[PDB]
Amino acid sequence: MVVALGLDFGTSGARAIACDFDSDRSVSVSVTFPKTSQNWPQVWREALWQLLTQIPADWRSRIERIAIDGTSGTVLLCDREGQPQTEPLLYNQACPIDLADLADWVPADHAALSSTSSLAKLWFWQQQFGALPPDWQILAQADWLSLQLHGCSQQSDYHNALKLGYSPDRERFSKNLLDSELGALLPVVHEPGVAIGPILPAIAQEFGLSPDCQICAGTTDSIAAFLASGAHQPGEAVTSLGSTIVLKLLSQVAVSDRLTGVYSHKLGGYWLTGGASNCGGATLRQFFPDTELESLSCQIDPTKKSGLDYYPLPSRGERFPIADPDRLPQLEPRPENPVQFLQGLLEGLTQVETLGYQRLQDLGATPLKRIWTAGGGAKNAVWQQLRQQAIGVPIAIAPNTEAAFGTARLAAFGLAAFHSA
Ligand SMILES: O=C(CO)[C@H](O)[C@H](O)CO
Ligand SMILES: O=C(CO)[C@H](O)[C@H](O)CO
Repeated sequence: MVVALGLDFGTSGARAIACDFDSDRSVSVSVTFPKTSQNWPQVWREALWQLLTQIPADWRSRIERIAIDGTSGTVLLCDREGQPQTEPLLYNQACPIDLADLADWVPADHAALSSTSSLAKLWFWQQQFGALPPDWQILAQADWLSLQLHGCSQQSDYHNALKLGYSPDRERFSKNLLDSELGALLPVVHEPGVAIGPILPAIAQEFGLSPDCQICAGTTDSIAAFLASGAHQPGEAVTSLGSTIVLKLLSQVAVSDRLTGVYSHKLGGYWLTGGASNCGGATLRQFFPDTELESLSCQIDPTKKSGLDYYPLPSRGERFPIADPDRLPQLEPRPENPVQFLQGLLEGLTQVETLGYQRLQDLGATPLKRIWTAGGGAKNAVWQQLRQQAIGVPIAIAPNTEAAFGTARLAAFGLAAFHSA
């Protein structure tokens, strides 16, 4: 019944989606980020006000809850007032630090043990600033942007906080990390979806929002994209068939594998696990454009195996399901008819998804029940036939894939659906 606002801040831009879930009606507005900037916080915040502005007044007067998802790993170093004291470290930027320095702050093989993690970037900043002031704070993109709305400093969610060192399984930072030099900069971690506080009165009156509107705890954009699908039962999974095949499986058990980068986000009483293969649509685009890809797909009969057996790597190295930094793209033997060649490629990608989900299950995750598909290859029915014959479960196109929609659902209902009974 709630009318909720989902704010999505991703890699290339930002999208706002407001939904009346009672009548199931929505409105969506967009803003495109520059290719690069000199003041990214300014870009993000201006994008925030711009998004709020593009939303109709009749909608804004009825928004009761707001949630924000941001890119994972994009952090900001700020004072007490939330003002950036240096350039933000982006999601894709790595830091040349020694992970052994973070050994006594998180358990072994923790997800925060990565050169691109928020914790590694915090330690990074600590190195060049020498001594970070105790009254300062580190804030993920979503954290900072929501801070622009509710004004409560040092507030984050246990999705963004995971790679900062948070342990969602025991729902805490280690006492070693809390009593460390970085502990004073750490945020208070809440569950994604819960109310942090009311919206700032000035902001509410300025943008014609209700002064009783609640600003909720945020999440990451990939998780929000998963939330867009609506899947909330263990064994349900979302497959993203984009440039790279990305699997996300909902399970009752947290599974992990550091060699393949597999970890688990907490999701209510459940866990969202998954992985990412280097194979994907990019390998297909190496041979055919999209139009030719379709033109050939319409001639493929998935019932009869091509006989070919490819591993559709586009380049050097494979992460998931099996880790091999020196594995070759096996796109041989390439045959006569490009139709059966494309069929072979599709069979390869199919095997990638299959081995992926089966491997996820083998690590202890809840057995697969069904697949919701997103990305460019989602509409490919032949590919879907190969997949749904190889996996063993029903496969359908995800009703919604927009991160902003999943974030709007996060604002409206939180993670309440992700519990036993
Ligand atoms: O750049 C992005 C990733 O898609 C943002 O989510 C933006 O909303 C674009 O739609
Ligand atoms: O948040 C991120 C973690 O790599 C990326 O920006 C990506 O957009 C995820 O969907």
